[PDB]
Amino acid sequence: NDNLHIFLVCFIGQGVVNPMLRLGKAFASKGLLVTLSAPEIVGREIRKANNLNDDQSIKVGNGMIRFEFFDDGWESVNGSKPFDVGVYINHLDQAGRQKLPIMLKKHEESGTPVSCLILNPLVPWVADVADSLQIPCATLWVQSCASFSAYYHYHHGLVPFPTESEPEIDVQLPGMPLLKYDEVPDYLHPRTPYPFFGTNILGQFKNLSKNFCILMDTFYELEHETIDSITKICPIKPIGPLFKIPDCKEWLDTRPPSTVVYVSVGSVVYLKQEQVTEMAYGILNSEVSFLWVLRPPSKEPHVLPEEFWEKAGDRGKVVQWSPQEQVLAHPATAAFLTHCGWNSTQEAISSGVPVITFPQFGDQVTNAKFLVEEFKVGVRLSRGELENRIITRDEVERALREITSGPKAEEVKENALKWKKAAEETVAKGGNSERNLVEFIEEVARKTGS
Repeated sequence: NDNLHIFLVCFIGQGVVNPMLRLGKAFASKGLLVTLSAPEIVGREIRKANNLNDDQSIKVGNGMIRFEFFDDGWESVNGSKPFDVGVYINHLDQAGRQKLPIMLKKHEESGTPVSCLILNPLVPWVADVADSLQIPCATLWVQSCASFSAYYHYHHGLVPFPTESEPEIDVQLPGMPLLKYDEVPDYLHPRTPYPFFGTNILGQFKNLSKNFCILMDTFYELEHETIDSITKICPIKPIGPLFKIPDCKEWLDTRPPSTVVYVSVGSVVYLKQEQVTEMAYGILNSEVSFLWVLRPPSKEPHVLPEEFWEKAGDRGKVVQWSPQEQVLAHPATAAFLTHCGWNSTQEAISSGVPVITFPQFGDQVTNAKFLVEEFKVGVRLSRGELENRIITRDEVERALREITSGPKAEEVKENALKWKKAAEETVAKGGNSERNLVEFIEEVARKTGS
């Protein structure tokens, strides 16, 4: 697979960059030439997060990933204004239609012509450029297949969704459990504060059929009923869990196995002080052992109760940052109170750690449904920010208690074990996800020699 050049185009944001980077390593391990391109406005963040070589590359086992940071024109256009992602995505669309063909032509000249373009739903113009340059392209879907099917059926108007006239109706999609109005990815709900986030993702479905493949970071055993339904309409290939393809640590090493509740919701939201207070007292009144990642005041205080520090004793630890993948694989970790982002969901499923669902917005509310009612590894704490209420300390203590001892805690712990074995199996040699990855590479090879 030497002659094969996979060229990935990131949007802005850890939620897109890390899945794309992980996929790029999946291709680099297999011996392909891989280029990860990303807008320069996130260029210094990406370049510090992984040390680039003197050719701006990283080693990935046998292969390597070259990094390519392109000018979106943004600083010159935007001046002193604050960053507005809605303005930015539409600007990057216009810029990238002109920039990408230029980067593609450069790779022809370097003797490394691009074999396949891989985009994501936030840069769907990449497929239009691919189409006019006769270059194959796939898109990486970075949410669940359940979330894919919701946006797909919304965009095509195939089933009624909550509207302004009818805001709390259920939605029944093919191959899926019934979705309550507030379990649809809620950027699609009329009440969302973020209608533009919905419009950006729906942007992918205007020209989705220009992609010969839709790679997805899930695996077949996790969503088999939805996959077996949607693949009759869309060329979806599950290739995940992507992250499993081949201070905090020293404090957990001293806890007994399966006793620490890992609490981290702040990677997508800054909570109100009032909610932080109820979380802190629920953590104390539950008496469980905990590791709490508490977002710092970016300089709303996130102050903890006076008693909290004395009452937490040796059982607790509060930190500013944590290596989430390391914590979730640690023996001491017993449960994950999470915002249920799709990456967090996949990491808990694949690490064998039951969850307490604290979703905030977007697909988090859909993932939370599946974690509790479908994957059956979760205890429900909230229904999302659209509910627009503070989760009280008593509800917080109930979730912590329900996940750590009793029949519900035993059912979710053993279900989490089954999911962990399934997720390991699907990326090992012979697994469904690893075979989809080999087949994807074979499909690109057949298009290169055509």
